[PDB]
Amino acid sequence: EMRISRIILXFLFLRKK
Repeated sequence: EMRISRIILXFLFLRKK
């Protein structure tokens, strides 16, 4: 598990939203 392959989502939609 990585949060640098999820923050990378966790900053994606996290951007979008």
